[PDB]
Amino acid sequence: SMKYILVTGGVISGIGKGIIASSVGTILKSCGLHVTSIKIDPYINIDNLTTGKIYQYVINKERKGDYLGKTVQVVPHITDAIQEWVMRQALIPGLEPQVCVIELGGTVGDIESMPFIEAFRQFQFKVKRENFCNIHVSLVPQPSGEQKTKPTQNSVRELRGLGLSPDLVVCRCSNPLDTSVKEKISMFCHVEPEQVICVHDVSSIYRVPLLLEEQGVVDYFLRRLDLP
Amino acid sequence: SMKYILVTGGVISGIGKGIIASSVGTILKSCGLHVTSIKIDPYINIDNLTTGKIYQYVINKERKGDYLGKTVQVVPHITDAIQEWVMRQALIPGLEPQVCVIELGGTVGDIESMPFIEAFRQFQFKVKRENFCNIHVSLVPQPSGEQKTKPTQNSVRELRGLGLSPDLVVCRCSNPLDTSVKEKISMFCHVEPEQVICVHDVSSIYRVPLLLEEQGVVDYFLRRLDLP
Amino acid sequence: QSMKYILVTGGVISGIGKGIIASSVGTILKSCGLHVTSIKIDPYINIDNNLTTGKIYQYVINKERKGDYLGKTVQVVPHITDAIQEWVMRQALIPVDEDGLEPQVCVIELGGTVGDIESMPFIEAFRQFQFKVKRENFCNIHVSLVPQPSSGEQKTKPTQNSVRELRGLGLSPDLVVCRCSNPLDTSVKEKISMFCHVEPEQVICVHDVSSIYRVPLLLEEQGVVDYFLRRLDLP
Amino acid sequence: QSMKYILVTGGVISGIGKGIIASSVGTILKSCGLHVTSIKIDPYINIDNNLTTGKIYQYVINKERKGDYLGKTVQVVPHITDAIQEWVMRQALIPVDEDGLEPQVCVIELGGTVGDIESMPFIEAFRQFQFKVKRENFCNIHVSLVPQPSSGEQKTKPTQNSVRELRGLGLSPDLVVCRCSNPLDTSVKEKISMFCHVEPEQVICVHDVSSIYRVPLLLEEQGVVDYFLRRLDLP
Repeated sequence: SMKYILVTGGVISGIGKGIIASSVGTILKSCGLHVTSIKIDPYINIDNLTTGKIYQYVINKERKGDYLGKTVQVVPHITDAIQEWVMRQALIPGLEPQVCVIELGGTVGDIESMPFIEAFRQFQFKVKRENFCNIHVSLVPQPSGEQKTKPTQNSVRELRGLGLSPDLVVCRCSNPLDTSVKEKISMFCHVEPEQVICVHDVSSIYRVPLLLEEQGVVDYFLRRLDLP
Repeated sequence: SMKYILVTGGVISGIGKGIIASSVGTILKSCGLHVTSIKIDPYINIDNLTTGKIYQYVINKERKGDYLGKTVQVVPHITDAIQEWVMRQALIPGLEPQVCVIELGGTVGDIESMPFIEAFRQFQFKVKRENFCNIHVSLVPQPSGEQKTKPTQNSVRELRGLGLSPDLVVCRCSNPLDTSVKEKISMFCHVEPEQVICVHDVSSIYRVPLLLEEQGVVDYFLRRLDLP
Repeated sequence: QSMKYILVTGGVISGIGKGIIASSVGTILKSCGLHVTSIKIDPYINIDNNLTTGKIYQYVINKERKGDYLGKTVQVVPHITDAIQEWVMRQALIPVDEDGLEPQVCVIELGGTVGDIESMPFIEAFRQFQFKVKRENFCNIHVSLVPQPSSGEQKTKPTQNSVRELRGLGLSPDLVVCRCSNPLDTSVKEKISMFCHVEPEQVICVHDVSSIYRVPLLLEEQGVVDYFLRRLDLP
Repeated sequence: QSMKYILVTGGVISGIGKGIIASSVGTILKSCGLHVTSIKIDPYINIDNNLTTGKIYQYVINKERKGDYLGKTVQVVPHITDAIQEWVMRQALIPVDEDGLEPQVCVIELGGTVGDIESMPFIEAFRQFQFKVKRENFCNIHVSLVPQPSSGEQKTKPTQNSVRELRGLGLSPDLVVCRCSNPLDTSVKEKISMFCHVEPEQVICVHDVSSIYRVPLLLEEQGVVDYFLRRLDLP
């Protein structure tokens, strides 16, 4: 049965969910794991899953009486759609994908992503625990000069309330995170210090995979998801 | 130019937004004011404004290139739709309606109502201040035995953050609110004590209008909205 | 075996019945012949075995005044929250028995309502405490209100909101205890189960009863004692 | 004429430049020949004209111990929050001048970051204070961060979230002051304007400057002095 990594973002946009999501795909592909991808775009466009897509799906489903005359809502009707859609895709490569990485676009706290964050809150409990993961990418600012953790505290705090607890907390730095600083992120985000990852400003994006690998993200995933 | 009363709900459903919304319509109609109604149903059905209705509107608008190839979102695209829709209806009776009462269905905090609460947050600033109102209906529980205010504090607190400050706070009691208790609701909800209204368990729904009238809701509205 | 902690917290309204629940958990565990101890925390400034805000602040205030924090800035977090955990640890250890062994379980009643300013230090205190003492030995009961208007259906919103809030503050209930007037339908408690993160078996109904003494009986009937044994690996 | 209050609060990150802004508002008003006074509040336990948490708690603790609350339960709210308002009132009144008239304006620097546990009593204190002293005489500046990643656009989310939070805690900024590295586009500040509830003219840019002494000049250039005269009806 499918293994899932969800990648959510906090604090701001342009934080690098794309790069971490691909990097995690690449590190995983390089263990003989057949990995696959879903990009969720919370925007209303019908053009990979979008809000308009899943809404129009449910909207005309109702319009032809699939819901039997009773009132259709975000929970469970939209949220089920999203969860079913995810599972259909996780299967598409003729050997099936073993792990699936879900890039959730937008930022946690956004109104557009509320349905999607709720869908996955429900989904972690549907699939087993050993089959679902949550990587939260957040900004650790630093004006020259100490590295500031509160934005990530609050972001992780928000996501916890919305029902997901991050399993790694990947932090966008400029200079690497000091031990003390990620030990502080640990204190407040519930993960252990090794599960706080700094992806600092590397001069090129091909490093991010190596930057992830060497902070033990390969090893963690195998243990966390149970993987050959 | 149109005057608007928005009626939102807090704490629980079945609180009586329907009854207060109609009562306010009735008290207002009985001053030679031509009053009109919008019922917003945050549910996905396309059958008075609903989520499915406003989404399908925007969805196929985009699908025929009205939005010029750029990404459509809840803010401003859905929220504009909602605001424009509201104004079109406020005009439909051949003398035009002077005041319009918007029943916002669901409960504040719900994911389904987030777009609608944001639409009106923006709308209060679009129309003038003397043309827009917000009535928040909340539960004041009481197990036999003191009347409990926190649910309303938190509900009003939530709505304030989401960008609307209530102008009256109508409280569903079983027994009338004690002066001290609505003086406490005043302390935390920013309104003055006279703007806290208790609509307690009356033996019939035709009293609610009289219950509202005698707590000065007629007089307040004239002053708050500037009305003949 | 190491100390086991049961934290009782309240949501939605005060006077929801924390104290009674706290006492009933104490009684029903004690009934198994466990050696149970009890700690009350009032989040008020008034200055045992009964912690209060003023008691804790004065403690940390005095320490700082006497140099104990080595001239560093002293703060609600970590310094007040450290004091709250230190105190709970110490009291929990004191005997309360026929003869002097450490208690096996300590039921903590936290006053106030989740979300209140006055209870924020305490929730945070215990958010950290659950990781210090391992989660195997920590356990949180959240008492909430399920209104039932005659305008027939049993409302779960307040519980949903209160447990979202508590979650975000960093504690996720192990048992959700609902005060309501009639007993909850299975579906209503499967809905709470869904939204909070507990199995339906861990949504406990405490409906209107003839006497407060029927409440420990209500709890036993809904399998709580067996829950705590399984959950905190008690004998 | 009656005392005028300017409250400076911080969001998103600490070290965002509250103190500098607070000082610059003091300087630029003083430059108009107003008699301005300054109050610092550190939300720490360490025990002027400089309020601290331990100072306030010890105050209320002592009072209760000596019976001043007539045997009633004493709480963060209203009792600590009463103390914070009482103190601000008293200090604000003390002269700071060539000769002894009451100050015309009092700039209050609140330490901490909106959302922190340690600052909750204070925000609440001032939520109530704005209605006691009328809103005509009360005025809140919120300093926030606007990150600018090279991955070109100036980010408003953190400000949006921080002002939602502050709003909900019961203060709505009159001026939003953005720390960022370059100056903000008009559109970026119209966006903040939209989300928070201020006109674009009241979104103030404080970008990277050669010296801290250029910051009062930055403020004057963006019309703040004229804002405060209009907003607090000062001469």
